[PDB]
Amino acid sequence: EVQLQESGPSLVKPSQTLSLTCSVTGDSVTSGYWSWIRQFPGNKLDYMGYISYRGSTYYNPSLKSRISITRDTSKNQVYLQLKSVSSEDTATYYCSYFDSDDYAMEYWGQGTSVTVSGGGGSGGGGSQIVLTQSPAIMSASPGEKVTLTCSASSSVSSSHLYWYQQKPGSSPKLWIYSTSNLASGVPARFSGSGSGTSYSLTISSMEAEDAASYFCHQWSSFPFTFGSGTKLEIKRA
Ligand SMILES: CN[C@@H](C)Cc1ccc2c(c1)OCO2
Repeated sequence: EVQLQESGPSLVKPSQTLSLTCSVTGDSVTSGYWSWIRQFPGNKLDYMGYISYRGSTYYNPSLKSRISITRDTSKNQVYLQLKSVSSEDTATYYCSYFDSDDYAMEYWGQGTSVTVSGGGGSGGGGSQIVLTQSPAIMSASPGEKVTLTCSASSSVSSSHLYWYQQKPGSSPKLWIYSTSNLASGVPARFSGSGSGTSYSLTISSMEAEDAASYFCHQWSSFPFTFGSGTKLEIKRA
């Protein structure tokens, strides 16, 4: 009921100002937030910030000085602006929409990759909860019961702990909301559980289509964060 697409340069030179556009299409909305989230090579996800239905903005302290997210209702678009880019800003950028009143769904765009002309070598200050996913890579044969864990460095509200599945050439899809609730499109063979600083995702019976990457997410404390991630594979060469 809502679709998003990112557009902008695929390569930028240092010091230049990276600019991206998020074209939103679908039903109108009476609330919510539009976030920008980027993914670096290695697939680590970084929450950049958002702009709400009412224009309120929030930036990850780590980008504070260089970022700005603006909206343009008339043409149903939201923007990303990032100054003083460096090789550390190279990553595929995604925009996403979420309605606080509907914890169960999230919309992500295709994600346009952006690079910075090789090289690159500033005033935030903040704290954040670290999410650790071990093991990093895993193989299981079809039929095995699989369990993935997410360890938080500090307690988080279990209702704000989410899981995501992602496959090559595609963006993250909401898999589990509020520790143990499956999202739309998820086979019931999946389940989640946990509390405090300990959570886990479980697959009762491993299917070939479950091979992909899984990331846990925390939005109990600002800035929201994502886990290192677990890449799951199927055995048999
Ligand atoms: C579950 N994914 C998160 C990142 C969606 C989101 C974005 C902004 C919001 C909100 C939730 O809570 C308050 O500000």
